[PDB]
Amino acid sequence: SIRLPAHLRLQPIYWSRDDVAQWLKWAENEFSLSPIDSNTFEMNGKALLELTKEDFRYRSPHSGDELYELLQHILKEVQRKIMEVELSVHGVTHQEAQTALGATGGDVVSAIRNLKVDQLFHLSSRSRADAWRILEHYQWDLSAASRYVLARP
Ligand SMILES: [K+]
Ligand SMILES: [K+]
Ligand SMILES: [K+]
Repeated sequence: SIRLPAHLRLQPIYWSRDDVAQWLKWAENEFSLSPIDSNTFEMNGKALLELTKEDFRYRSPHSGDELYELLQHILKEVQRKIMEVELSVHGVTHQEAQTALGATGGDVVSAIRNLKVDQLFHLSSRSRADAWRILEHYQWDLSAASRYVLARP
């Protein structure tokens, strides 16, 4: 897992102007890239994600290729995590999965557990800690947890 800064934990599409610049500085220092000028790539995430490798190489001819590849690795990891959330919580939309990941700082395990607890919380009509405790006892089997709750409506 790419050790992105918590400041840049958000998905690239959600990056702001200041965020993209933070990613450039984090990238040039973490991977010893050639110094990249903030004046270049002065844009938000949506624009950065619309730059081809040629475009990248236009802004920075000595680091554009590496920066483009790093953006691809980040994007592939995001899509993998979203898929992981979807495999464990059937019915979650692509948007609900990325929202749940945003709410746990990109931690897939935590996002899955939050989504499962949110489903059970409505049945339990009790505390979040109560829903969380029940689910964890049943090893996050929502159907087993639900049956336990349903016997004690
Ligand atoms: K791009
Ligand atoms: K219990
Ligand atoms: K009860």
